Order: sequence, then C-alpha cells, then structure tokens
Amino acid sequence: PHSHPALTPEQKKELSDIAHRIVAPGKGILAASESTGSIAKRLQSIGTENTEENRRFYRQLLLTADDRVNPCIGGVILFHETLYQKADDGRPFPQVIKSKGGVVGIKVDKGVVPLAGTNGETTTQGLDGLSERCAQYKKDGADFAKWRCVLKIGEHTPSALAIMENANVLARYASICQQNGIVPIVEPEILPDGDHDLKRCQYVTEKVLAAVYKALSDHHIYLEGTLLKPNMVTPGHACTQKYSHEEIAMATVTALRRTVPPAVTGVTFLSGGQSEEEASINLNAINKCPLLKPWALTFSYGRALQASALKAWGGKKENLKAAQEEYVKRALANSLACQGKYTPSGQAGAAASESLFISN
Amino acid sequence: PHSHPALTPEQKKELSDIAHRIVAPGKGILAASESTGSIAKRLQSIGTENTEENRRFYRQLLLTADDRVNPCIGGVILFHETLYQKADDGRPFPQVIKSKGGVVGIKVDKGVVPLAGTNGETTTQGLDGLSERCAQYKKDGADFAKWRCVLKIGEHTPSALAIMENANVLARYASICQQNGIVPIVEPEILPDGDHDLKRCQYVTEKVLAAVYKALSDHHIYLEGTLLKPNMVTPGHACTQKYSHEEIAMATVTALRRTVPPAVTGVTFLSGGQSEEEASINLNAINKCPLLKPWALTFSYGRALQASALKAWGGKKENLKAAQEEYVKRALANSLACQGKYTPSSNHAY
Amino acid sequence: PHSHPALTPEQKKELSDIAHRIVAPGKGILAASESTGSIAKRLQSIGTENTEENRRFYRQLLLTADDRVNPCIGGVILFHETLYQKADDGRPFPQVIKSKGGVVGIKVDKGVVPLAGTNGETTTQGLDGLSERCAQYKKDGADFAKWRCVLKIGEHTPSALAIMENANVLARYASICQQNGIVPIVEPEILPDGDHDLKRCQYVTEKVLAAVYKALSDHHIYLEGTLLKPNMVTPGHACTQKYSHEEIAMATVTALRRTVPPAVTGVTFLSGGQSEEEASINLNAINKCPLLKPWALTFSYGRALQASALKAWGGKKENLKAAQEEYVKRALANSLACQGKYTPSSNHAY
Amino acid sequence: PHSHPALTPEQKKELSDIAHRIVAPGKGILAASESTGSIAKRLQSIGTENTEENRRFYRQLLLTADDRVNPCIGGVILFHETLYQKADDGRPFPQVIKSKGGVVGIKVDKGVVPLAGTNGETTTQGLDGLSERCAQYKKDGADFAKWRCVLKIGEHTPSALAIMENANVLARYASICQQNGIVPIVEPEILPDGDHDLKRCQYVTEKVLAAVYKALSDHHIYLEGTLLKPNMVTPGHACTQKYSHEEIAMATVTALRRTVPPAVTGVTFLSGGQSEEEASINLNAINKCPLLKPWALTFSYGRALQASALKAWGGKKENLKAAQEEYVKRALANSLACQGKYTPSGQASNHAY
Repeated sequence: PHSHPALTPEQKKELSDIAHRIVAPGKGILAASESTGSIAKRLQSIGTENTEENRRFYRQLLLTADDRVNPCIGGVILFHETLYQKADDGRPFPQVIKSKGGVVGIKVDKGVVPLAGTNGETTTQGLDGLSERCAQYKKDGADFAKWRCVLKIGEHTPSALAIMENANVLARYASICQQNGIVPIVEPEILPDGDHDLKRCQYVTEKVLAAVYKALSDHHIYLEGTLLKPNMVTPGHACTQKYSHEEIAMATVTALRRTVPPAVTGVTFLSGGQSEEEASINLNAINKCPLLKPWALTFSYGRALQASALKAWGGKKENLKAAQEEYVKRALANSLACQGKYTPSGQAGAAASESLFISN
Repeated sequence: PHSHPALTPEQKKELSDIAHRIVAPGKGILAASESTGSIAKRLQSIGTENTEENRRFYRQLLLTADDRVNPCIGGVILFHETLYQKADDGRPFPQVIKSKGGVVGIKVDKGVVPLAGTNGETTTQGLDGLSERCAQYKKDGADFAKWRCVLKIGEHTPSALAIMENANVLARYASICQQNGIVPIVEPEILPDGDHDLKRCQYVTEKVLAAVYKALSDHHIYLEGTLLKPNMVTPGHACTQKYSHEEIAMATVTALRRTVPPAVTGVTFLSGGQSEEEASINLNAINKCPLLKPWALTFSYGRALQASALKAWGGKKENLKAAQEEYVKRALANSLACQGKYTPSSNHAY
Repeated sequence: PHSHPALTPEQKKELSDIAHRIVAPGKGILAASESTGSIAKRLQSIGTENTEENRRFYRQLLLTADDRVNPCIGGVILFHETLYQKADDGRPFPQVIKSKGGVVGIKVDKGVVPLAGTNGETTTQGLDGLSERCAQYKKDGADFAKWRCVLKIGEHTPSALAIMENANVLARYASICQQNGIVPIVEPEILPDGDHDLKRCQYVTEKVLAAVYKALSDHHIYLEGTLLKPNMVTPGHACTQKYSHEEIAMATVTALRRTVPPAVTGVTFLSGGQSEEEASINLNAINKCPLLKPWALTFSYGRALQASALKAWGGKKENLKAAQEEYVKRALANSLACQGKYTPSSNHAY
Repeated sequence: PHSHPALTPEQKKELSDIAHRIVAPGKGILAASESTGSIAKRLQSIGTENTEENRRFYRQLLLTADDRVNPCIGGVILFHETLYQKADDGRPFPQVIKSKGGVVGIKVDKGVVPLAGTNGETTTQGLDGLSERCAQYKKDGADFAKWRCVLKIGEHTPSALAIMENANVLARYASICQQNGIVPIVEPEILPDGDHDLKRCQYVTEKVLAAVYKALSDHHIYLEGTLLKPNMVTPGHACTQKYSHEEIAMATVTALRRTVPPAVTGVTFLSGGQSEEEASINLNAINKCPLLKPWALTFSYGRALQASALKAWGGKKENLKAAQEEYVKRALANSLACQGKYTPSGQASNHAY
C-alpha cells in the first residue's frame, strides 16, 4: 500500500519519449535480431553460407536501403553481434540506423527453456546480469529491447503455470530495462500452431494479456514506457474454418481493448509466419476496425519484411539493389497499413504471397 | 485455458446496450439507493422522522423533478423499498424513471462485514440468493445494479487480503448480474479518510483497479457490459498539502488509463463526501484533461446531487418546488461537467 | 507483513480444544446433516413419508443408540431443523449428543451455485449473515460447523477459477466461524465421478489442497482450530483400471503429506458413495499406511454410517432396535478403522 | 488439472534417498560455500591474504577433520572453486567429503539483485544456464545445491511483490535442480535485522513459508526430494524485549508446523549470525520442543561451525590442529543438538503462539 518510486519523473519522460518515437504515426519496427542459429536457416534457403561476413552484409543491405524507408521505420531490433558490426563505410550499424531517423533496439533474452511437469511448455531465460548488459547497450546506442516468451494452444495449454511464469519473467525483464533507460517491448507470443479456431485464439489471447498486465502492475512497470508485441488473433494454422481479414481485425482489436490499458504507448504486432501480403493486409484491417483503439497499432515484423528481400539477394552481391528494393516495398506497404491506408496493387510478387509459417 | 461461453451474443448485446444508455453523452447517474439506516442521519439533519412515507415522498420529489433533468439522468439507482413504491398518482417509481428516459438500477449488496486479522478492514456480503434476486429485479424493471466494497488508506492498508477479497467478491457479484441481464456497476471505493497525499491515493487506486480487473478476467466478466464506480484520485481529507482541480484530474485520469481496459463502457465517479460544487468542478476538470480517455467519464452521485435539495425540502411538503429546483440545478451542472463544459460562474510527474 | 491478531490466546485454546475432542483417538464424526430435500430419496427408498416427525424419529434413532457408540463418536453434524428438535423424553438433540460424549456440529452452507463460464462447475454460497448465525448456533449448543464445496474431475475441470474461488470461500467461511468460537470443518470435496485413474485423482487432490491451505493462510486461519474433510484418493467411479486398498491408502496419505500442514488437528474423510465396508476398509488401510501421518486420520461419514440402519428401520417403529444395531456395527467398525485395527472378518511410484 | 510427470519413479527415488542421507539422525550440513568476496572478510578478520591457496588450505582444514565429524556431517556445501580443488594428497575435495560419509553440495545462485519499486528489497538471480550447470556439477560429484533468497522485516517489508517473486524464483531453481538429479535446498532467509519482536518474526516467517510452498506446488516440485533452510524464529537483533531458548523453539516449531508439509524431508536451519553456542542451544531447544515435528530439524551452519576454527587458525600452518579441534567441537555439539541431546557438559504454553 506504499509507493517507492521505481522511476523519477525524468526517467519516465525519457522512456515515454522513446516509446512514442518508435511507434510515431506511419512508423513500425524492423525486427532483424535473428540469432546465428536462427538466421542460418534463412541463409540456407538461398544457398548462402552462414558466415559473419554474410550476416553483416545482409544486415547492411536492410539497414542502408534508400531514404524512402525513413518515415516507415521507427525502430530496428538487432542481435548482439550486429550491434557491434559496421557498414562498408566504417559506420557502426547503430549510427547508420540513427542517421535514418530510427531508434536502435537490442534482443536481450537468452532463449526458451522447458518447464518441467508441463506438456512441452517453456519459459524464457536471460535475467542474469541483465542490468549491466542493459547499461552497456544503452551506452552503445540502444534505446529499447525485446524479450520473447512463447506459449502454445493445445488441449491442456497454455497451462496456468506457463501463463503465470511467462508473465512474471516478462515483468522482471521490463523492470530491469526501465531502470537502465531502455524501453522494453513485452512479447508474449501465442503460437498459431494447431487447428483451433478464431474464437479460441481470442479467448487465450485475452487470458494471457490479462495475466501479463497484472504481472506488470505487480512489478511496478511504467506502461507508458513500454510497448506490447502480441500475436494478432487468428485461427490456428491448421484450422478448417476460414475467416475474412475484417473478422481477424475485429477479434484482434476486441481482445486488446479488453486487456491492454490505454497507458500502453503502442502495440507492435509480430507477423508470426504470415506471408508479407497477409501481414500487411491484416494490419491494415486492424487499423480500419470501427472500434476505439487508444494505442498505436503497428508492426514489428521480421519475416514479413524480409521474405522477398532474402530471395532477391540470393547471397549475390550484384543483387544488392534488387534485394533492397523488395524490402523498401514491404516497408512502404506496412507504413500505409499501420495507418489503414493500404490497398495491395497486385504486384507484390509470388514471394510476398508465400506462407512464412514454420512448425514448432 | 478453454472457453465455455458465459454469455450468448444476444445476452452480450443486451448488457452492452444497457451500459451505453446509462452513460450516453451528457448523462450520469442519480444514486438514491440509501437504506433506512443510511438515510437516517440525513433525515435527522433536517429534523424529519424516518418513516417509509417521508422516504417515499423524498424519493418521489427527486424522481418527479421537471423534464430538465431528462437529458442529464441516464440512470437512477434505487434501494429495494423504493423499487416497489408508487408516486401519488399511482405510477410505480420505476415507470416514472423510465418515462423520463432513465434506466432503473438497484443496490444489491448487503453491507460490509469485518475481515478478521486485519486493521479494521472489510469485505462486502450479499451473494446468497443473488441470482434469484436479480431475476426478480429484472422482471420488476431494473436493468443495472450496484454493489459497494470499501477500502481504507492507512499505515498497513489496504492489505493484500482486503484487496484480493474485495476484488474477488466484486467479480462474483458481476458474474451473477450478467447471467440475469443486469449490468453490474463495480464499485471499489477507496475512502478519502486520512492525511495521505495525492500521490499515495493514485498509487493505491492503481493497485486496487489492477486487482479488480484481473479478478473480473478470472471470473469471465464481459467488460463492455459493465460500469466502474471508483473514487476520484484525491489527497486524504486531513492532508495539509493543497492541490488544484487540474492536478486531481491528472492523477485520476492517469490512474484509470493505467488500469481500466478500453472495453469498459463507462466510469461513473462516486462523490465520496465532496461538496456539490467540488464534485462538479472535479468531474469537469477530469473531462478537460488533455489525455486520451477511451471511456465515458461521468457521475454516479448520491450526496453531490441531493445536499441542497434535502436542505431545501426540510421535510416540508410545501417546499417541494424549492427542493426539486436544487436537485435540478445540480443535475444540470453535472451533465455539463461530464462534457467538460461546466463553469460555476508535466504528466510524467504522475 | 504486519500482524493484527484475529484470535486471542483464549479463543485459540477453545478452538484447539474442541477440534482435538472431535478427533480424539478412536473417534470419528457421524454426518447426519442431510437437508429435507437431500434426505428425501433416502426416505422414499424405504417407502417412508418425508415428514418432520419421521425425520425427527430417524435422527433420534441414530442419536440415542446405546453407549457402545460413545467411544466411537467424537462429533455429530446436524442440519438446522434437527438442532432444534427434541427426543421423546423432551431432551434437545444437542443435549442427547453431548450427554453421550459427543461434540455438536452444524451444517452452515446454503448449497452450491453455478460458476458462469465454466463447464458445469460450482462454488458454494452461505456467507451472508453467517457471523450472527454462528453466534446463535454456539449459544444453542454447536461447537463446530460444516461447509461443503464441490469440485469435479473432467476434461477441463477442476478449472483454475473453480479451484481459486472454492478455496477462497472456504477461507471466508473458516474465518467467520473462528470469530464465533466455532471450529470449521473445511470440506473441499473432489467427486469420484468419472473414468479417471488413481494418479489423476491424486494429482488433482494435491493441487486443490495446496490451493486450500494457501487461501487459509491468506485469510489468517488458525489451523489448529480446524479440521479437514477431504475425499480419499481413489480411482474414478467408472475407471477401468482396478486398484487395491493399499494403493488407495498410499495415494491418499502421500497427497495429504504433500499439502496438509502438521498444524491441522485432524482429517475426517467423507465416504463419498463408497459402501459401508469399503469406506471402513479404506480408512483402515490409510491408518496402516507405512508413512508418517502427523494428524488424526478418521471419519466424517454420512452414508457409510447409515446405509444399513436406514434399511433395517424401513420406516417402522418396531424396528428401532434392529436399525440402531446396524448403526452401532458401523460405528464400531470405523472406530477400529481410524486406529488401523479393523478386520472385515514403492511410494516413489506415487 | 492434468498431470505430465516432471519426474519418473526412479528419479524420485534418487532425490529422496539423497535428501534423507543428508539429514540422517544426528547429522547436519557444513555450509562452507562462501564466495571469494564473502570469504575475503573472513580472512581479513584474521589478517590473512585472500589467495586461492589460502582458501584451499582453509577448506582442506575443515574437510579433512578427523573421523569424529563423520557421524555429525551428512552434507557439505561447496563454492564452485572448492568443488574443483584437491587435498595435499591429490584427492579431489568431493572425494574427501564422500569418503567421510558426507554428501557433496554446491551453491548455484548468482547473488541478490535489487527489486525496483521496493524499499531496498531484492530477489536472486542465477537461473540462466542453470540446467547445464547442474548436469555438470552432478557429473563432478555434487548431489544437492543451495540457492539463497533474502527478505527483510521493516515498516513495509517483506512486500507482497518481494514474497511472491522470491518464492517463484526458488521454485524455478528447485525445478531445474530436480531435472538434473540434484536435491535443492530451498533457502528463504528472513534477516534478523531490526527491532521487531518474536511474534512479528513468527508472523512473517509463516507468511513467507506459505508462499514458498504454494509456489513449489505450482511448479510441480517433488517435496520429498527437497530440504528447507529457513531462519529460526527469533526477535530482531535490536529488539528490547528478551526471550528464552524455549520460546524461540516454540515460535520456530509452531511456524513450521503451520506451513511446512510433512512430505518435506528435512529442515536445515541457518545460523544467521548467532554465536556458535547460541545456535547450538537454540537447535537443541527446537528439538526438545513438546510438539509433533514430522521432519528432521537439524543444521546447515556456516559461521556457527567456523567462528572458532577461523580464529584458532589465524592463517598459520602451526595452528592447523588447534583450528580443526574448534570445528570438530562445534560439529559434535550440533550433532547432539539436532537430536535434542545437547548439554553444556557434552554427549551426556502453545496457544500464545
């Protein structure tokens, strides 16, 4: 019943200002923080060797696209390695990102680990020494961070334990981040795996988010200085029943309205395996949903922003321009989508229509 | 978890429709559901015998005020006794309220009870046979209900137990109401008693509301079909530090923005002892606060709508017009207040 | 983290003394608090009209059995009606019970109610005005009470909500009882209904009891002044896999050892549909289980103590003695059973 | 409401057998897992340079004490460094411990960290990569571990957040340990600092332990394969009111009886700053307390077993025997105490709580 201010007014201002810049009108997040083991798969899909140089080159390709992406990208999430790499001109990637008006983010979790006594459920690790890491990342140009928790819909999942534990660790992560001037993006991803329908996903999403915000309250988290990265509400990837984009949007906005406090600065949806087009179309339908939405509704896409790019690159340096052009195209589309002004013109490409879903 | 639909689409529509009608633009709630014992002191302050007839006449006086209150009153909360009384012309009070465009509400809790092992804290009782009561009340004209829980700010209060128990009982009450087509007004009142400051009230209010909504989620409550009746965020009555109405508005709106889901149809503030003018001025400031508010911010006033009317009446049947006139003036004042149009004549710091 | 004593040393002593007397070595509880509607089938099963006199006569039949039952019965739970009835000699039933060395108990809940949004799950009501009721029952001879919560094992049950809510209401009930010098018997019954196996029942029982005791702690319940009335751990009533009495005993004792604090004075098992012999044999096996048991492990049987008595009675006064004889036989069998002295004539796998 | 066994019967048996050996009748735990920074202060109090060799020599001094300690020591908690050091004869310390009948333990937490928004409250870190660490430690001779959470009694502490978070992290630590065949010692230490009285400590201990066990239940922790290392219930250090050893024992045993499931194999009290003699007398009183105690009530003493030994050593090799004698004396005394047989000579109400 007693207040022991976790943050000073100055600290709150800094956090709030950062969170708002990232999701400013028409802007979204480029999630390019895939680890080596994670990106290696994406590189093998185009027969490109997974080396430090190739990774550096590919990230440079994305980060140095022409100025058309500047008004589209409010922030860029990088993996530790990339945060300390430099472009061909010697400029550190964080400087490159900032010079284009983007905020630099860093992935800080150390992956998922199994929860004993559950049916294949997990929690996420990475709290050890997090305070010092955040302090160092802040000095090196980072202003926000990302931490991913993973839940799955099944007959007995997500369990009470899985929900409680993941919500609690997210809260710990957010607390430490805010003590170091780092805006935490809270990511409680509910996988699309399974044959459940739209209402089932909506039910689970509402229960999970309710648990997430109660935990953030218990841990004294400054919501205005945070961002939420949830899954859109959609039927399972194996569901038979079909739904329109308007139905996905309505189910998504309703779940959020029923659980996310207005104080939360913004919601940055993960693409979760959806195709580049689908992710853009759904984000657009969401922003056009005829319900009051007190928070920015935009993107934090990884796969949905890189599909066509990776394919256009093919590991060949000579395809630089071609690849970048594909990325710019998706950034412009999503920038319009997070404003509810996106209308596919029909020239997205076969790559932009292919499912980016990966079984878990 | 798995979904076992507590409500059908039709039931949800009914509840949401009722909730929206009560807090429609410019409208608020007249809370006239005082019990015999609760109205006792007030009648004593005007030397009027606490008889059912005087209580009937007084309620009639308020319910039959002229048509000017119609666009100001979206709902009227009644005590059990009054729901079954009639005006002199024979019209049942519920009919009088509805004829003026108001929704009829009913108080259903059975008062507070002491929580053993706490420093004078309480929870509220009244769940027994509540479903049958709500069904009967619905049949008799009521569309919404009220249940009051009370919390106190002190050295060791509100405690974890009190916060948890009161939030849980509020959720049970809300669940039962919705099963019977009754919109529940969730009232977790944090008393203004004490010398604590504005920051302290905001902190406690935030923690209480966070607990309330987690409980409503656990109990599967349909938020669009509910209303919230909280205390405004203010310093304690014995606090020596002074604050402006704008600061009160900022703390209140900030507290709500951090805990109340957008899905909640409306917030109807209790007056909690504030004077008629003070309650109106603060509600006005709250609606003028430069922050985004996804829900209606209006009133559910008991004392703040009746103070002057009660004094003007003085238990004198011949003062009818004078008394009603005072109530009408406050109804008009608050209707403008919930629109941020009433005039008597750094957010990071929160 | 601050204490505000719910009970004084004197109040604790009274509660602890009562609880110990009820479960003293070799003693158990006769659960005869069936309501009019609950005893209806019992009476109609023997073609007996369900009148107040027949109910009075039947209760008298059990309560006035000979002194052989005295050392077997530490307590008798009665229904409101029976607490105020008298034997043929004019003696109030509470007096008849006490004169035989038994403590008088009273059922105080008001039945189960449906939890909206669940798959047919329930919580229990009865807290309204419970403090005053307890005060009166105490004056009228009762020293302990009973409150029954019901949980069910199914595909998605017991749910998180059902467990938390039932645990919480049991805590409220216990708190109110202790404030009035009444020892609360906490009964979180997990029904045997279903085809689930022994391990499933053990798992659910462990989770439910863990929730129950956390709630009791949160509500400042004095465990020494309470008793626990749980279901034994058994396979579902329709489970295809079969088990031995030793297995049931091991699962039951293991579940209790993992959740029930040593401070709890006693565990009084409900028979839950088991036959008279089955309930006695299982209770005996539980007491012979080769694990340390820090609490009395006895009975609180309703059906398992009355089955044969009811049939022998058949609603005829001339069968009084024959009927009482059957009751005595079961009282003697279970008294031996709660001591592990009854004869009908690898824990890591749990 | 569905079970997905975290452990097999074989795994449970292994954890249960380990836990029981550690707290077998008359046995307790030598807590010698002080970190380099913690042991630094210990070495300075005797004017001895804090070097690895001096640390090894000191740990060897305690571990190679004569056979008299064998029936007294059921387990020895070591710090990472020590688990990999060897005695002069080349025998790994883990081997030295086992050969004397003791079970080897390892401290695995990574210290406390501040909980933002609280009044100087903390939680404990060390879960990252803990599973891999536990598997490695098991392979290298350790069978149990220790994780310390710290709570403080003050005006607004322990707070709801502090209690919930510390209980939750302890449960995660316990879960990871059991998955790797390691018996976790759950240590929710409530500091004795402050002017609070005996009943205040008892109240707080009761609330903390109830939260600890609810969390262990939620995380499906196998209680029979765990031990509890709590503070004894005593008045605050600055408390003006005085209490007898009998009252401290009654408050302690009452607090435990109201919260610790009988399935818990044993309770190993920390000395928490009490003198060697006080810790032994209080432990003996706890064991003589006229109430039913379904678990072993013994010790897991650090300072209460090393105070005199450290002083007698003084960092001088010639004081080896004198130093070992001081340790052996405390081991024998506490061995008798955890049996309620302690006497100054040697081997020879309740409703108000």
